[PDB]
Amino acid sequence: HMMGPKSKVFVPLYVYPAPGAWDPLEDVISKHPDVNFTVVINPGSGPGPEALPDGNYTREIPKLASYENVRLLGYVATTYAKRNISEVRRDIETYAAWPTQSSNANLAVRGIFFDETPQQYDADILAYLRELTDVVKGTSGLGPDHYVVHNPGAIPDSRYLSTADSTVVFEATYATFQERHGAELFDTIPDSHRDQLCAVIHSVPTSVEGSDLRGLVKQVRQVADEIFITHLETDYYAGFGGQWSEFVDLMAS
Ligand SMILES: CC(=O)N[C@@H]1[C@@H](O)[C@@H](O)[C@@H](CO)O[C@H]1O
Ligand SMILES: [Cl-]
Repeated sequence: HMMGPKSKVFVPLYVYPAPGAWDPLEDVISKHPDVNFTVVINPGSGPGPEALPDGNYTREIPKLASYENVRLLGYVATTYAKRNISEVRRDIETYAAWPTQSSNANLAVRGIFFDETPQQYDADILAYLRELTDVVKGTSGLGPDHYVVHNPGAIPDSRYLSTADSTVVFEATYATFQERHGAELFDTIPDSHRDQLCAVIHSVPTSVEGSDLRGLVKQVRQVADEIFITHLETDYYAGFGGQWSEFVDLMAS
């Protein structure tokens, strides 16, 4: 009659920061100081072409950063490790330089979310990702956490998991989750622990509500330490689902 292991709320926050747009996230952060939030921001598939993001980002990001239970990460694309590593490094360094380039201590992130990491094992690809982790851990401006997340959007070879602090090993519809027998899918992953794993479930039917939603949250908390669940089928990373506060309430329980 408990919810099992506690998980963090993972938020791919690709809502454009117009005035008020991030209010639903700030509200639940405020309501649940005991809950830990991992929040990815993404000005333009990366930090953007300049040293600093636009006026809306520069206003809103520090408001989120001001909460102790928020861990902000900068989105960086890797294009299945095919992207030139110097260009990836440029993006990491740009995020890292944000607080000093802005003279705003709170215009900063605490790590990097690497999108599109590949599933298939390859030694050269492992070396690429490990170097990227070294860059994140070693660069001023990404502290204190220097957090690293990989998003293969599917289960990668287990040898990749130790290179990141968290790996998104599920990112698909609720229907796909169900086709794969839910939490059972996570049991197939060798050399792994829930603490290394993130699950993203979108397109949840609005009928999965109340105790039905509690059940899903509990099932996923058992196997993944970071979780995003939303009932949106469209723009599920660019808006809040109709049961966003209920989802966070369950994560807090
Ligand atoms: C959970 C997550 O982050 N998914 C990414 C998202 O960041 C965005 O890049 C999207 C379209 O660009 O592609 C997905 O791979
Ligand atoms: Cl929708």
